Amino acid sequence: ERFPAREFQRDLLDWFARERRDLPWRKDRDPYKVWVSSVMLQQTRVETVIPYFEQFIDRFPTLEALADADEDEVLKAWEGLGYYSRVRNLHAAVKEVKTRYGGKVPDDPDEFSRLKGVGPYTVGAVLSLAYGVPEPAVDGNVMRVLSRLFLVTDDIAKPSTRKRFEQIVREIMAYENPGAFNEALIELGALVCTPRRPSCLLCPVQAYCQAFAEGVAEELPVKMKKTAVKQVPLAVAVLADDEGRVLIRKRDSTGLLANLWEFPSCETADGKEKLEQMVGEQYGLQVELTEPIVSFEHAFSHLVWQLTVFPGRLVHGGPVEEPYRLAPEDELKAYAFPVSHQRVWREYKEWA
DNA sequence: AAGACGTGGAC
DNA sequence: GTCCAAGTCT
Ligand code: SF4
Ligand SMILES: [Ca+2]
Ligand SMILES: [Ca+2]
Repeated sequence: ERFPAREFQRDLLDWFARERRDLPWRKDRDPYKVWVSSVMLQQTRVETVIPYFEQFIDRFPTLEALADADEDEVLKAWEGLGYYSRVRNLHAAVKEVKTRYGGKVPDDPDEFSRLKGVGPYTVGAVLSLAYGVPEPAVDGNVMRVLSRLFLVTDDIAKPSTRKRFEQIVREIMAYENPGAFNEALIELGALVCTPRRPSCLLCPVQAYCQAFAEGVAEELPVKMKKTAVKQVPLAVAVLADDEGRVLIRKRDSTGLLANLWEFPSCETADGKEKLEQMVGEQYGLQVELTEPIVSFEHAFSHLVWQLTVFPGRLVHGGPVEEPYRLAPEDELKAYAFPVSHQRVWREYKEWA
């Protein structure tokens, strides 16, 4: 009630007009391209995402293009970006738009939000940017800026807190330009109101900041500490044959690293025993392995893989039954692999 | 709800 | 080495 919204809006939107970064998705306001950027940015950094966006749109320039495309090429476009469920959900959602909504991204929040991958941030980011809808796009940058502006001491993970934020944004938003107001809060947490050592003396909205006044900015926002993750020992065989082809396999449609290709992998601490028993269980397949060559960790949010690579060679009497395949070295670059098994191949290739 | 779900920028 | 990124599934 004592907050000068209109003055806060003049200062934020002037700063934004000067200091807004030139990013590939800011060249226009196509609902599709905003949506694609919003999804790619989820838990991924702007610098990390820039080259991906440029390549994705080249392969898939329109909503209709991504929907007519095969799930395999859609995934190879996301290769290395992580959280790969976003792209299977984004691909499924663009199909629903083509059918039910006639290739026009919905502009009703509740219809858009009913598409897969579209949550409260994606709803705000697409509808406000491309359609002028005044829906808050409350991401990690906004929570940190708002918790500092308004001294929100509560865990930003709580639904009550996320409601407080949504309501703050509805009060203070500039309904003249919902998009730029939403995009400017983000840019401010990205370039000024940073997590560690914020640039408060370089901030256009320092006068309106309550955490600046009390000198508690560094203590906010309030997020929980990560509890240790499980460590998962993994044995990986890079098997070749006399023709040079490498044995690979595709992972399940459901689970971790779904529908990605990997080298045969097993639980573990003998390893060389558990891996031969597995490849030998395939029809017409005989394996003799060597001594390991590298052992590296690969981190996930929820767990950490402790990988160990065992080189070797393979003799197959006949056709390698799916899910396995034999692929020349030249042709590994076509399949989509997780970053962990991209490393597995580097450490095997330099080992020669 | 709680946890599953990838990776690396930026210090 | 540590945090968390323009978060979402259900
Ligand atoms: S004054 Fe400091 S803490 Fe407050 S919004 Fe600006 S950068 Fe963030
Ligand atoms: Ca939703
Ligand atoms: Ca599975």
